[PDB]
Amino acid sequence: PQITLWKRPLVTIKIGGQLKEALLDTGADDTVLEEMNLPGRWKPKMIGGIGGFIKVRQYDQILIEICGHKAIGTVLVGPTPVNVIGRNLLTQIGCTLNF
Amino acid sequence: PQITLWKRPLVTIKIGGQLKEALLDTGADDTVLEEMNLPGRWKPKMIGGIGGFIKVRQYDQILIEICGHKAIGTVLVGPTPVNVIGRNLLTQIGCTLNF
Ligand SMILES: CCOP(=O)(COc1ccc(C[C@H](NC(=O)O[C@H]2CO[C@H]3OCC[C@H]32)[C@H](O)CN(CC(C)C)S(=O)(=O)c2ccc(OC)cc2)cc1)OCC
Repeated sequence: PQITLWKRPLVTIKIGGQLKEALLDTGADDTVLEEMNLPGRWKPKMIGGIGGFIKVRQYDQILIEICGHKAIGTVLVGPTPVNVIGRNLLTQIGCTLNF
Repeated sequence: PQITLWKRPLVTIKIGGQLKEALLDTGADDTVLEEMNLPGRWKPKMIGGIGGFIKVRQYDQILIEICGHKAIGTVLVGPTPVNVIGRNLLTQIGCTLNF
């Protein structure tokens, strides 16, 4: 689809078999989701945002479907203010900016 | 133009008679720029993201040019680690997400 930006670009995603709402975030390098149960291994990671750094759990090669488009990639799970889909997955679904 | 997201979507902006580099950021409600001593009045504000909140100065009705596209709106100025063009200005330049 083509999404304008008068509202937040929130979409429905499916991860771990569960549906959630997430923000398409071209300013995020990585995909960061609020605390949740996900199956499999994980590694402690640190990531930095506008306000400082937080500790997250890094899940690799995770299946995730964004607005009907499949991705398989790294998902960080931790105390983010909102679920953000970052460029690591936006590229997978063929997302570009246009003006 | 069309901007792919393999790398950060960095563009040149002109604000306050100065050229700077900033990210086209669909996850940013507002526009947040590095410390700059703009003229005129301002109002204190706090904005939060990953890692918490930072203190910024809110300037209204500021002229900004983004890849030759003119806009006018609110800019938040403070110790942000990155300059972001948020949705308040991205809508004015006709920017969409597409996949
Ligand atoms: C202290 C750490 O230092 P750092 O690594 C941080 O460098 C950043 C910070 C913020 C952003 C924009 C946001 N991206 C971000 O956090 O990305 C994370 C996730 O992937 C990583 O890549 C970039 C930093 C990781 C996101 O796009 C916008 N945010 C809101 C979103 C989290 C819901 S925001 O910036 O917190 C914000 C903007 C406008 C607002 O108006 C009210 C409110 C809040 C990009 C790069 O840089 C050193 C020079």
